[PDB]
Amino acid sequence: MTRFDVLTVGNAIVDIISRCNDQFLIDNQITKAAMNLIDAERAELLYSRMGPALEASGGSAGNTAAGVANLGGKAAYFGNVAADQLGDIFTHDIRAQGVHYQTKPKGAFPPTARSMIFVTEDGERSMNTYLGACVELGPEDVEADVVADAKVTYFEGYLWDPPRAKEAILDCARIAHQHGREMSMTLSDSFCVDRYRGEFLDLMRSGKVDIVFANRQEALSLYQTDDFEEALNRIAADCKIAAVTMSENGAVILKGRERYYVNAIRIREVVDTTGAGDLFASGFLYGYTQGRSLEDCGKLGCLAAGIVIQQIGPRPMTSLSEAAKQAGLI
Amino acid sequence: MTRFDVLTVGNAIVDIISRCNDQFLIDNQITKAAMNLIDAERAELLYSRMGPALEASGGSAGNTAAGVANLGGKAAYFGNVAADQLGDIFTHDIRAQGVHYQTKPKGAFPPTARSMIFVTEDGERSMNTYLGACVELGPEDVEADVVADAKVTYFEGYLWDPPRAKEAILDCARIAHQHGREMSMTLSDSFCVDRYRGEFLDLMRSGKVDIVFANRQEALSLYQTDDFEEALNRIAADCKIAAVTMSENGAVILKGRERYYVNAIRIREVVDTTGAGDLFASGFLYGYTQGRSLEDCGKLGCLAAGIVIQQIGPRPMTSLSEAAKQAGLI
Ligand SMILES: Nc1ncnc2c1ncn2[C@@H]1O[C@H](COP(=O)(O)OP(=O)(O)O)[C@@H](O)[C@H]1O
Ligand SMILES: Nc1ncnc2c1ncn2[C@@H]1O[C@H](COP(=O)(O)OP(=O)(O)O)[C@@H](O)[C@H]1O
Ligand SMILES: Nc1ncnc2c1ncn2[C@@H]1O[C@H](CO)[C@@H](O)[C@H]1O
Ligand SMILES: Nc1ncnc2c1ncn2[C@@H]1O[C@H](CO)[C@@H](O)[C@H]1O
Ligand SMILES: [K+]
Ligand SMILES: [K+]
Repeated sequence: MTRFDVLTVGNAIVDIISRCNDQFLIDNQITKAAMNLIDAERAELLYSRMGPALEASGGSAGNTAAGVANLGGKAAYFGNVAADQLGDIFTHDIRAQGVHYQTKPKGAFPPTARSMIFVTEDGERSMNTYLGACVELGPEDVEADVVADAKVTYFEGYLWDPPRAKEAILDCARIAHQHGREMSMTLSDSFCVDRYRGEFLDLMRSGKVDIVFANRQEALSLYQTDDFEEALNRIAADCKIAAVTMSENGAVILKGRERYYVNAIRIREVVDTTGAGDLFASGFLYGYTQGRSLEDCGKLGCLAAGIVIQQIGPRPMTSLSEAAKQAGLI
Repeated sequence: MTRFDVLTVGNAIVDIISRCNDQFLIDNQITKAAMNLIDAERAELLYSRMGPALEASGGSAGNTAAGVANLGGKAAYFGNVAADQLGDIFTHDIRAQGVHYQTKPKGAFPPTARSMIFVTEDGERSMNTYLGACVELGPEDVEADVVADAKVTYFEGYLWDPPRAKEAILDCARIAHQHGREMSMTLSDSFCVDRYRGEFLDLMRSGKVDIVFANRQEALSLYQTDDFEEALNRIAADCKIAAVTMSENGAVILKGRERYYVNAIRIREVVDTTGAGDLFASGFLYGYTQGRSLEDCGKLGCLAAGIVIQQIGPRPMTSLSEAAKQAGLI
């Protein structure tokens, strides 16, 4: 038996969420639909201009772990918070979902990471992230026994921003592969790919990463192309399995020369797209670690992702296992 | 001119919100639909049993102030938080709504109040409140110029729980009445009325309170009766104006022998009833301080309350002024 189906590793963040008008993004020089890194001074400034907000536990990988647990899989998470009230919220929410989470805070300062997420009327989300205690995640936070005992270890491209997180990921890759497990990553954000293009390709080509998740813009950015077909051909050459999401157009799963296209589910409306890709990865990785076909992994991903975009907050509040059962994915 | 339409005073609280099944309330001996006071130990215990949650600024009077500001009125608030992350969230949200909020935290311990609110499938809410820093609210927190310059000062019956808050309220009553203003209270919760029945009646009969808000159960509890008609007759005798809410059956406004019945909005589904009474008071007090008829005040209260019960969280995230305009309440 294995203790875990999916271990995820990422920046532990609490989301601060508010709807805004289109002009707010322009006035504040926020890049729409992207992850904008900010310092402490900028965080205070944007917060002072932000309307009344809702808080919810976030973090890309955190959301993915939570989603796997929600669907019925056994998940674990590595990510560093501070010993503060935001850190206590993060710790509560992930553990309450039944994700193994044991990363120890190193003190109260830097404080727990937070992201101010502005949701426009079209449902797009523009994130503004102060990394705080995330800068302290390092090799010391690798629970080797967990990596040793997880079918898949999945991490964020976003980990390349903080200084030492990459060292932890290399340790995970080694331990995972020594125990015959598989490694996975998400490209995270198109600008993040702009920052770490060469390093990400190296992870894939050296075999440190087996399964890669990308959205359309991330895939395009990885190869600096406007040709989506080229991006699909190249990503298939660079990793063993690629899952490329296409928003309302669903997803395509690639393995060697195999291609499996999956449709998006029907939705009421796009309330808030925050978490879409994260939950696609939840459903995909849940199906994968249950031995399901790649097409069925894509279907489970589309189901979970389509549910999360119909609610405020990045982690489904409803039962994904019940939704999977009703959709006959079971 | 007056600087303020409505000043409100209450327990400054951050809500921690989760849905639960019916059995959860029974297993944890939580009184359904009520405000359950808890100590720090019980707070830790219930949190450990609570599922993944969302946080939103709460506090009955805080919500009411926010509601007034959202409708287009000029609002102020007194309530005490701690110098901690929860306190910073509370301070941000109320000020971001355009409510004057200047009460100074006194330190980091006790920490900012929080309420674990469990929402059942019927939309009912069951609150479990650790008062924290709310116990420090006292006469030192009365900004006398604000009370002098507010058309109505409104406070919670809930303030009778912490030790010194009532002294601040009596100071407010004096100042308000010396400046020709009006005083208002909500009975807050049926058990709260059970605890402070004699004192609440004294506030009304001595003329410290001019305008009283009650729901059906609070009114019944006030006179320890099962006869709703008796309760209406008695509450009308005991205060100048009474606004009595009846959930799906709307409300009734009483003044002397005058009675004004107002219909509730037809609701597709009750998502979360948290905030209903608070936002009824927003709309009523907004209308009242705009010189509207008592019926129209009731209509505005019903419109705001109906909006807040159709969303998760106790402060409407949509424009109440726009809704009022569409409804021809303007
Ligand atoms: N408008 C939409 N309608 C239906 N499903 C959607 C929509 N947008 C996203 N999804 C679902 O979320 C998945 C990931 O969305 P995408 O926007 O590509 O991800 P990311 O969050 O990584 O940008 C899609 O494969 C799809 O299943
Ligand atoms: N099921 C419902 N349908 C429509 N309106 C409702 C419903 N429940 C509450 N309301 C609105 O909220 C107001 C106050 O609700 P009530 O349940 O009496 O308040 P409280 O929050 O004080 O218990 C009502 O007067 C009505 O306008
Ligand atoms: N730099 C970051 N690293 C990891 N996750 C992030 C970052 N910035 C924002 N997020 C998270 O991305 C999620 C949506 O994919 C949000 O829940 C938010 O917390
Ligand atoms: N003891 C209390 N005093 C004042 N407000 C409270 C109390 N307990 C819970 N609340 C608030 O009541 C609101 C709903 O009326 C919630 O937003 C919650 O914060
Ligand atoms: K969402
Ligand atoms: K609500």
